[PDB]
This record gives sequence, structure tokens and C-alpha cells, in this order.
Amino acid sequence: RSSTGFLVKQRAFLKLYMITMTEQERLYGLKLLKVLQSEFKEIGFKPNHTEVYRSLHELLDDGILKQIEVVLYQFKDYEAAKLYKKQLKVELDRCKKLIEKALSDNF
Amino acid sequence: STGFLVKQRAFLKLYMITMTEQERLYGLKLLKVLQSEFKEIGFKPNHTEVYRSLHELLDDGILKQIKVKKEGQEVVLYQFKDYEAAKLYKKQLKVELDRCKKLIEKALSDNF
Repeated sequence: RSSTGFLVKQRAFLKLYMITMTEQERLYGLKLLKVLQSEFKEIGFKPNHTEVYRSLHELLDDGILKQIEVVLYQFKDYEAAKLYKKQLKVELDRCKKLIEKALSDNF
Repeated sequence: STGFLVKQRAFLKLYMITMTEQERLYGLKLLKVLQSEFKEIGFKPNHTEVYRSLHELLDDGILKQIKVKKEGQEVVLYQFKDYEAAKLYKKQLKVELDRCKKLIEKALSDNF
């Protein structure tokens, strides 16, 4: 039920960024979708509404984030979050390695 | 071949084409073979994935099947059928891979 299959759940990926935006205090439920799409327009990945907001609601659900004048998000359980980023760093490295293996193996 | 990150099936096929370039896409061993490449990187492909990939490459016509055998019988080896299309695909996937590697590089430097 965690963050893979093959490469890395797009929702893991997104969750990563949301934490990194929660530290930095810039995690506003406002133009969220717009920001995220703006972060990545260039490597041609356009995260859709549903995916962004499932990433977001899952983090409230795992008690990682909390809601607060629009809506801002702070850490409910920053501990769980801290460790969670460290789970992604490993996932992303594995992923980096796998692409590189493919690159070197096939070219 | 994509959308977020590269499709597992596309990824598999690329290997399959290279293995064919290396004159070693064998019928028999196959699934064991692949799972063996990617163990040690936490990717273990399943039967459906690998055979759907192999079968697409035939249906689309990149590969033809052959019979051959070496000592101790006949045995199945996969060969190119439209190697030019096989070549295109490798070029397509390069572009795709380079992107994924970029996307992961952004992630790593954006959050750590």
C-alpha cells in the first residue's frame, strides 16, 4: 500500500513537494493546483486536479498535515512527515538509479 | 509511452529490443532473465507485463519469431522484423528516459 509498483507513485511524488512547501510556509490551498502545474510545465508533466487533491487529502488523513484568511496548511505530526521525506529520498534515488541503468544498458 | 513517468511496458520493450540487438532474446528463459536484471533495484516485473510487452512487439511487427538450437532440439529466438521501427522506438524512449531522469533530478534538488 506504500509508494511504488515500478517507479514511484505520482501521489508520493506530489506529497513530497507539499511537505517541502509546508516547511517554507507556502502551502496555501488556494492556487495550489496552478503552482504545482507551474513547477513542472517544461518537463511536460501536468498534474491534474484529482491527483493533486488526493495527494493533499491523504496527508490530512495520515495526520501529516492540518488546516487553518484563505486556507493554509501546517504540520500536524511533523515527526511522521520528517521521516516520510526521508522515505522519498530513498525512493527517488532508487528511481534515479533505475533510469540510469536503463539509459546505460540500452544506449 | 509516458504521462508523468515512462510506462513500465515501454521500458520493458526497450530492453527487449536491445536484447534482440544483442542476438539473445530467447523464448524459453525470458521472464527469469528480466527479473534477474532488475532485482537489486527493487523492480521485479511480472508475467503479464513481460508477455504483453513481448506480444505487442510482435503484433506491431518489430519482432518475428525464429527457431535455432545449440548442442544437446530447436529452441525459440526472437529476431528483428522491422528493425528500422525498432530503431525509432529506441530513439523515442531515449527522449522519454532523459525526461524522467530530469523530472527525478528536479524532485531531488527541489526538496532536499
